[PDB]
Amino acid sequence: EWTGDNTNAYYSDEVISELHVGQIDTSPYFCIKTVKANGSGTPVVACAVSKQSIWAPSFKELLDQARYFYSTGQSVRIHVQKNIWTYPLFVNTFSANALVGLSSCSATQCFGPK
Amino acid sequence: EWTGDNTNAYYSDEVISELHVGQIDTSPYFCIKTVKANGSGTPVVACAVSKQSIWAPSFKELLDQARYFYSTGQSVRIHVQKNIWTYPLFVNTFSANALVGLSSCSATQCFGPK
Amino acid sequence: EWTGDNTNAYYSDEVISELHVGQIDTSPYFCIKTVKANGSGTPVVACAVSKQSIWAPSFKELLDQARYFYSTGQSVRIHVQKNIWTYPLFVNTFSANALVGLSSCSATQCFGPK
Amino acid sequence: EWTGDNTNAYYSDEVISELHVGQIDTSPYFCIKTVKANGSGTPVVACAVSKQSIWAPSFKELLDQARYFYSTGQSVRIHVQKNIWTYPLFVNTFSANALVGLSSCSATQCFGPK
Amino acid sequence: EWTGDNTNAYYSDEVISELHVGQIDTSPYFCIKTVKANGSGTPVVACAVSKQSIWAPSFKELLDQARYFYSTGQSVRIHVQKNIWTYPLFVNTFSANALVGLSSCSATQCFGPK
Ligand SMILES: CC(=O)N[C@@H]1[C@@H](O)[C@H](O[C@@H]2O[C@H](CO[C@]3(C(=O)O)C[C@H](O)[C@@H](NC(C)=O)[C@H]([C@H](O)[C@H](O)CO)O3)[C@H](O)[C@H](O)[C@H]2O)[C@@H](CO)O[C@H]1O
Ligand SMILES: CC(=O)N[C@@H]1[C@@H](O)[C@H](O[C@@H]2O[C@H](CO[C@]3(C(=O)O)C[C@H](O)[C@@H](NC(C)=O)[C@H]([C@H](O)[C@H](O)CO)O3)[C@H](O)[C@H](O)[C@H]2O)[C@@H](CO)O[C@H]1O
Ligand SMILES: CC(=O)N[C@@H]1[C@@H](O)[C@H](O[C@@H]2O[C@H](CO[C@]3(C(=O)O)C[C@H](O)[C@@H](NC(C)=O)[C@H]([C@H](O)[C@H](O)CO)O3)[C@H](O)[C@H](O)[C@H]2O)[C@@H](CO)O[C@H]1O
Repeated sequence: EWTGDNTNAYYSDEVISELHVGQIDTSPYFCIKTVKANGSGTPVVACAVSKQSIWAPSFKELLDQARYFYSTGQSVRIHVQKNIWTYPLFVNTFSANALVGLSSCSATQCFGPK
Repeated sequence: EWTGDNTNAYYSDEVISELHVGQIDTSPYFCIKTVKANGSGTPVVACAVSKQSIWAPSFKELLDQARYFYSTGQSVRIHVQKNIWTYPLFVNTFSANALVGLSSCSATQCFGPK
Repeated sequence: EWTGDNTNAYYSDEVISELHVGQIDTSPYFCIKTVKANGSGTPVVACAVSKQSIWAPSFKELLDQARYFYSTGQSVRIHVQKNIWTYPLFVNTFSANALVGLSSCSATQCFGPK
Repeated sequence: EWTGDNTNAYYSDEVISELHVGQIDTSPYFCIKTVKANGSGTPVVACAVSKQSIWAPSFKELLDQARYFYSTGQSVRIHVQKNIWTYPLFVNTFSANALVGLSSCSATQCFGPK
Repeated sequence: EWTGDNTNAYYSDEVISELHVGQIDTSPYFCIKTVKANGSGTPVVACAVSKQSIWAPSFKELLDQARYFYSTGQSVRIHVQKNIWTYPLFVNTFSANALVGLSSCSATQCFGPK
């Protein structure tokens, strides 16, 4: 598996606008909300859950990087895999998207799988 | 268990106003005090104890997130579970509330369960 | 044991004015020097030593917390246990106090045991 | 092996201009893009993969250092080992360069092997 | 062993002016360069290697503290042990000094062994 698999989805020119940390079924987790930097479109919500899903190994790296990009407010590309979380109240509050990568979008293009 | 269980309690539009770190019964712990962003009402005190309670797995994530939100002073929703800690002098000093989640808040909503 | 045990000592409204990191007898350690925000009294010195004393579990907290309060210069309550370190040259340079807790302060109180 | 081996390659006076975090084959990874501080030449891309290559042990140290230099915009020397990564879609997105060191640069000389 | 042993060497009123991270013989390492705050004298270079020397246990604490004092530019006392590293190309690039301690310095004194 790879962040850049064509079976994943991504959204460019986004800003991380909200951050939540909690625990579910023995696992610390976090969720982020992102919105287009220019104010268009619909928010993207994605979560990472420790020790859950194939993306578990990168939980700490993604939490650290989400915090970093949240603090700068810079434009980013957010990479997700859809339909991963199944806990129904959790999905309704947040989403079923697993967070699988984060890329800066400084220069003339976003720096990540395209 | 989940941060968002309705048997937990939460308080919206708060700011983390105080932070304490210590040790009890061989466990590092920390506590936070929050107040309404507008200054009204009564403070909320909540603690996390590293190897105690069902929320022990999230100790480091919550410590790191509390420190971040304390440093920015931004508005948050604090999620707690009541009546968890029972060390008598500890409860007098702080509270019996376990910290179980932290959500960033905009002017109109908070990014977390309600 | 507890940070708040009445057999420990504490000093309120102090500023962490100096910070030192080293190693002794296989253990990383750090020490801090604190002074009253108003300049009265005499400075307090306390150290935490990795894998040494009953307070060893909280070494990495405390170190991270001391660094933060050192960086802001804010007024804190420092909690110590006296007469813990016995290495004579070390005590002469620093002190025998073990650092056991750190609490932020407001204009009227500090957020910690007293 | 050593960062400074003459079988590695290095580029002086570069600014870290992009950062990406993801996962591949159960391993967190990150990539950076750097450009000459004066704008000349072509960008350097290098990645570190936490579970892969002889450089795996330094993954966290390099990620933390890359994040710091990215945040300051200071000029650095980037040390790489060429032709390490082999997944074609990964190499085409990023590069085959393994990141093996990062050095600050004085106004006249970079602080690392050359 | 102790940072403050008189068989170690120290240098007061220095500023950490350069920072390098790399890997050697499966071990992450870092090096710093320091110069007198007042611009006089000869620079001091010292390194820490995660898996090597009697000072290995303090690698992470010294890395974090070196990064902190590097970021603030404040004046420090650097404590080293001479003639530790032996790989000739490494020593020629950097030095044989092992980093064994870092102390903050006021105008009058430094908070560390002397
Ligand atoms: C690829 C596609 O579905 N539609 C094409 C447009 O995307 C494209 O117009 C450009 O769109 C750019 C944004 O492209 C992405 C992105 O954010 O990187 C590509 C993503 O694959 C896509 N993600 C998903 C799940 O579909 C994503 C998403 O649709 C939006 O982000 C949601 O708001 O868009 C960018 O905005 C360019 O400025 C814009 O020109 C063109 C190709 O040139 O044709 C469309 O069919
Ligand atoms: C064919 C050839 O060998 N050409 C070289 C010169 O073009 C070049 O000129 C000097 O370059 C200096 C910078 O030196 C490095 C550096 O960045 O530190 C040395 C690196 O080994 C090299 N990296 C490689 C080959 O992978 C790197 C790179 O080649 C470019 O210079 C940077 O994009 O340059 C410095 O800028 C001087 O001002 C300049 O005169 C040097 C560099 O090797 O010597 C010739 O070999
Ligand atoms: C040739 C010689 O050794 N001269 C000595 C003087 O440098 C010195 O004068 C005072 O030095 C003060 C700084 O003292 C230290 C320091 O940095 O804390 C003491 C250290 O032990 C020494 N470290 C060594 C030798 O490894 C260190 C070092 O020499 C300098 O930092 C290098 O620049 O100096 C301070 O600068 C005073 O302003 C000055 O009066 C004294 C004591 O060393 O007499 C001579 O021995």
